[PDB]
Amino acid sequence: MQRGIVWVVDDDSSIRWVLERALAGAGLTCTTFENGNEVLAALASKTPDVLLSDIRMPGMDGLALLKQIKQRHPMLPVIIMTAHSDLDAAVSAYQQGAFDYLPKPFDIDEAVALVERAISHYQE
Ligand code: BEF
Repeated sequence: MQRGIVWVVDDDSSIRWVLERALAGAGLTCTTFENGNEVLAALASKTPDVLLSDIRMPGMDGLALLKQIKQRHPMLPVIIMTAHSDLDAAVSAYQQGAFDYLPKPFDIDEAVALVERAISHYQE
């Protein structure tokens, strides 16, 4: 039993406002960060029920973030907004406890329609 904690990383100010407001309606604490590293820092003192991160900056495009997540977070449900290169890092993400790899489409319909089933498929 948790109080729904969803963490996202993409743009922030724009994606956040939409997600922080929409996700909160369902009954979960939604928060955003720079792209993924910040989360790796904040995550050090708190693990969210579900997490979302971009994939265009880290040495390994984006999946690199997963490589970091799985270093401090044994099994953290991390979802990505895109899968352009280094797909092998994505496969390794599922191995540690990553949800899936979704296309750039995020806003709310796509982002939420996925985050929900994510927790739904985990809460039994
Ligand atoms: F790298 Be993100 F998907 F724009």
